[PDB]
Amino acid sequence: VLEEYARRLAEFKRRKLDLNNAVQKRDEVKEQLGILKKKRFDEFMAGFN
Repeated sequence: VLEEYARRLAEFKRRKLDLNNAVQKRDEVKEQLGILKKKRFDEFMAGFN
């Protein structure tokens, strides 16, 4: 138990925390692309009207 705690239950736990941070960055860049596309078709619809 202590060996797994000091080897991977803590270090690989930090690795998984960094992976979850990367997951959050994925949602952040997805929202960024969504806002970009939103402004894009907003300007496009304004010009089209």
